[PDB]
Amino acid sequence: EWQENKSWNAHFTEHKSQGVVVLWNENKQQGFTNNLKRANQAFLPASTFKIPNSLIALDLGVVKDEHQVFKWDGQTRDIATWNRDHNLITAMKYSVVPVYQEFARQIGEARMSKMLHAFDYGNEDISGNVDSFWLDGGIRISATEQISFLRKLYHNKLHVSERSQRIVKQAMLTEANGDYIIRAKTGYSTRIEPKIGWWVGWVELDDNVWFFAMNMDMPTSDGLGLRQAITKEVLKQEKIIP
Ligand SMILES: COc1cccc(-c2cccc(C(=O)O)c2)c1
Repeated sequence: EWQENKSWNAHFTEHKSQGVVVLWNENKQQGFTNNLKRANQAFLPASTFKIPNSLIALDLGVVKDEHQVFKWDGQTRDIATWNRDHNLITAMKYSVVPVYQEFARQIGEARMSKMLHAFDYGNEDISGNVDSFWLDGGIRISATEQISFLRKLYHNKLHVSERSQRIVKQAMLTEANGDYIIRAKTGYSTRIEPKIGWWVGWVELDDNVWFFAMNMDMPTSDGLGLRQAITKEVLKQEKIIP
């Protein structure tokens, strides 16, 4: 079942922005959101696509393991952390597009398309350039569709090896303390309107897991921090985290 909680709209209209948060209680199998319509509106996945992209690269052998080094191609880009060597862990952490563009080129159109259908990922449409379709191509995914994909990953139910899924979930590690663990991936879509930010993942507790998927309008990069801050405010309000 689902439940709409418009009280959460304050967290967006307090920072003069608009967006949706979708929560899923795995134990109770119940969903919650501030906006049922936007929860089912499909956007470019942008860097959240590095989750499925990593899974495919690992399962096809394009990426041997999370230690394999992908050397900087020597082209200076405006993101300083991109102008250096990376492995899967750091490429995820710093959302290093050029590393994942190379993954996609080595994956190829046919295998990429085959895998996204097996994953039931979004509209499963890779139309556009194989090395940028998740930034300015035809692929689209909604917040509720992100949840369904993430739940499969959590339970090792995606049609790739258990090893591939374990490695990606390691690479998704974002925060951990004595109270909770967050595995998640940010996204920032700018090439097609509306410009949005993503944060998708889940919160591990001692005895339950809460999946989440949020997106919000992002007219400029100044508000990127609100992706995590708004999500955590919702989690705090629902007393999912202290
Ligand atoms: C043109 O590329 C841009 C433009 C503006 C920002 C980024 C960027 C890079 C790394 C992390 C993140 C992030 O979501 O925190 C954002 C990339």
